[PDB]
Amino acid sequence: MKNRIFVSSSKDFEGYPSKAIVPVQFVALLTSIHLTETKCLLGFSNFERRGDQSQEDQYLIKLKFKDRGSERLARITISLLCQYFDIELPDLTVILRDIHLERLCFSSCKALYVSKHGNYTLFLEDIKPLDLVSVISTISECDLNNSLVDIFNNLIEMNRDEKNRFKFVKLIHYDIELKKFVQDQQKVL
Amino acid sequence: MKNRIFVSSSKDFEGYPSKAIVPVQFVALLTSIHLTETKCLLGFSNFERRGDQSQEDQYLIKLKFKDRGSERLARITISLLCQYFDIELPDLTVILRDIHLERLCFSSCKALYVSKHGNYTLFLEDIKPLDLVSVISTISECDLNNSLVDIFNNLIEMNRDEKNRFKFVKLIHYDIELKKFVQDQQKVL
Repeated sequence: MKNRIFVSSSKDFEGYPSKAIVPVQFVALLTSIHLTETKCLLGFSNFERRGDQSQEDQYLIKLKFKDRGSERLARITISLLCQYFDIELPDLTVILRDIHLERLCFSSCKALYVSKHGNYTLFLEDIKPLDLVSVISTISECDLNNSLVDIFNNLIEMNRDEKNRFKFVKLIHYDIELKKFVQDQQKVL
Repeated sequence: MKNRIFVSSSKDFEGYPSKAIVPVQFVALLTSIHLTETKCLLGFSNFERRGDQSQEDQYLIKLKFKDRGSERLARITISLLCQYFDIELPDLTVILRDIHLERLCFSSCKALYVSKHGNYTLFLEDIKPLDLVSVISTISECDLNNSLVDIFNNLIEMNRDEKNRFKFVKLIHYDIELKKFVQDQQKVL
């Protein structure tokens, strides 16, 4: 249950137990939301540049529900999670993809890694949204801080690369401090 | 299910069906949070000044859960709901009372009124937190807007009244625009 392990990369998992319950915690950008009748998937990524050719949703957190009761709470959580970050939700399924193309949505997640027969799934225990300004400040253990530096380094990797769809200059936010922080210590080193 | 009724006052309910399901919606300040093993109660109020002698939690919304599964979502919702408003939550029960004494937490709620044998309970369908600055702007149908005017009028009622514990000058927020908006059109009329 509760003596938690930091995860710097979803690749760590392929080296994990194979039959256990490991309380985990990672830092990533919320990149996708899917609420269906059956389930609700939250996709996160730090954009490690695997090869690529795919980084978008490298952590997929499962919000399992069974009834009218629990789906309410699922929707309320999604609603509150989008509101925090400024994401337009419907009124009263949700398909949201490549959220990072419009909005840098840094999140700090506590989840439960459960494995059975080599296979594993992550169950959400907590998501702590981080404000971009609070993130930028935080770059001016340091596991969280190192992951954020990593993630922003990877976001400069993707932006100057004229092939990938993500552009800083194409974000919605959009704080004048962003252009500064990007041009600053990061995309000069 | 879904053709919703605005509620200006929790007193409206005593005049409701007695055996029905009425989709409702009200605007109030979040004033209390209680997450237990069994349940989770969200207390809201507009502070109508009944007599008084009690306004604190005149709307009590029920977040019913049954299992390990649904309690997670309950906690995540509470966590996300407190984060939005800037409320210090533990790490990983929650008792929070008279939240309005520290923080004006305007919320717009959609709930389900269900009655059986004269008795009724409210089930949360959605909570939309409102930013104080967005609330203050909104006072510079208008059901929502009228409720907010009402609620602020009642907050001036409570503050200048040197008996009640709520004081504007004792809030945490705390934006310099608040002192202005209070001293302005409201506490001059």
